[PDB]
Amino acid sequence: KVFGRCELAAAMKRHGLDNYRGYSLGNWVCAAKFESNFNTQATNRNTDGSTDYGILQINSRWWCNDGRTPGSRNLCNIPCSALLSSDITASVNCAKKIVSDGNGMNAWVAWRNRCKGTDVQAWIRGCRL
Ligand SMILES: [Cl-]
Ligand SMILES: [Cl-]
Ligand SMILES: [Cl-]
Ligand SMILES: [Cl-]
Ligand SMILES: [Cl-]
Ligand SMILES: [Cl-]
Ligand code: NA
Ligand code: NA
Ligand SMILES: [Ru+3]
Repeated sequence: KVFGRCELAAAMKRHGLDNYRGYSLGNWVCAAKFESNFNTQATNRNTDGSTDYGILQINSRWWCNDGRTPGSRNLCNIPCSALLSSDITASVNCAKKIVSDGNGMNAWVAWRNRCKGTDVQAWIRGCRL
């Protein structure tokens, strides 16, 4: 599923990301924009052999099991395929664990490079929610 901007904002709010760990809704929408272009089916292989999955590009090195990332962990206790669903529940629940690990949203390189420090409220401007 490719979400619209306001559609994803509303879904993320419903799923409890608004101000989760102190990160306003626009931070999460901005991260999803640049990680996946709002496409739940996005996948990208990393040089080390791990793969990033879903709207928030969650990495099989640590967070999910894909059966092909030797020596990795599965800290969200989910198959990586669950992160590709049209329903964002699995991605949101795993993202909540990631953002709570100590480094906040800096875990998402696209967030650090393209959202951090910017007017992220623009990502939710005009949305009904
Ligand atoms: Cl509720
Ligand atoms: Cl990630
Ligand atoms: Cl594996
Ligand atoms: Cl933080
Ligand atoms: Cl950086
Ligand atoms: Cl800027
Ligand atoms: Na893994
Ligand atoms: Na990134
Ligand atoms: Ru939902």
